[PDB]
Amino acid sequence: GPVPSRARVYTDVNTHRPREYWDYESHVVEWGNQDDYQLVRKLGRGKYSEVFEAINITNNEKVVVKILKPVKKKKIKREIKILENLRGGPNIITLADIVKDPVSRTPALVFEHVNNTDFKQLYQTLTDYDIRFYMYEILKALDYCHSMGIMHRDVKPHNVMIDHEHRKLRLIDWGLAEFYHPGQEYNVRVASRYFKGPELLVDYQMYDYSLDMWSLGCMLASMIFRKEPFFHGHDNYDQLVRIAKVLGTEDLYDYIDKYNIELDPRFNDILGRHSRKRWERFVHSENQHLVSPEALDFLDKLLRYDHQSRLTAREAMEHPYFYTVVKD
Ligand SMILES: N#C/C(=C\c1ccc(O)c([N+](=O)[O-])c1)C(=O)Nc1nnc(Br)s1
Repeated sequence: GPVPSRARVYTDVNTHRPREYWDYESHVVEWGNQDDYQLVRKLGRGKYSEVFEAINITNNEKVVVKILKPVKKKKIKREIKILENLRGGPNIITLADIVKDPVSRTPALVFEHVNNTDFKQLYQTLTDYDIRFYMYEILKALDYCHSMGIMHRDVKPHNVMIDHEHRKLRLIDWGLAEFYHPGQEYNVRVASRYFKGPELLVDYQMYDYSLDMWSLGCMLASMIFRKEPFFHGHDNYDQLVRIAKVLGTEDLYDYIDKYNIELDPRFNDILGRHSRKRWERFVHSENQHLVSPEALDFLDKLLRYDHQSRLTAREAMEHPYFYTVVKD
């Protein structure tokens, strides 16, 4: 069978936390007053919720209301419990309230409002300094949730809110987040295609926080190289091929061999043989201002097939890539 894997950090966080911390199914939602919030405008719709700008009329503060679509009590309470567990952590979106929506017959999560800069505008305008700064801010959030026994499992630009005016960043949409329990097999149908780690694409279920670092590397690659998304697979199979055309097939085989994973035989006539490439080949005159030796080495250390070999969030924050970023 497949060789087991454990996280190299924060392995036992949920073991030594009380059961109530990770046993989200037993969590008792403390409900607020649904009439406290008047919806102002629909901000977006996902697979699992609709998101509204709202005013909390009790404090006259803008908030954001995420009305969940119907899905099972555990997945709702999973997100709720995780948000409550992480509340107050660096750059974690703050769950302010939970109300019962009377129309959807579902929970509505109330969050702090982040005046988020247009995502298109941000990718087009972020400087080298800004990318490092915000990467560091994301790493704070990721190290925090990882240190709290939680993997986000959906790290992607759309889940990173940035109020660029205040240089404020929030990691949002914890609806896919899970508690990391050593030895637990997880759903590999997480993350958006372009940010799925190799572990997901080869159906290796015993993954951990390091999944988020792959996704984070995909974001970093897309930013410094100005290629959105960086690994642009047409489906989950082509996604792995796109990755193998950069990281090479020999290390992909090393990876699946280490974990006694077998590729889907459908890869046999689409995968091919690929050398590992040097990151410099993605540098060109339109992205070179965003590229440095530090950027490439940092990216190189995030985008490993082997989830056990990627930088942890904490190690990532040690990287010389961030030496230039002003520390508060
Ligand atoms: N989407 C969104 C927003 C917040 C949010 C918070 C937690 C959360 O879990 C989710 N989620 O799941 O999609 C979303 C938001 O605040 N969007 C805005 N767009 N313009 C302005 Br101004 S705010």
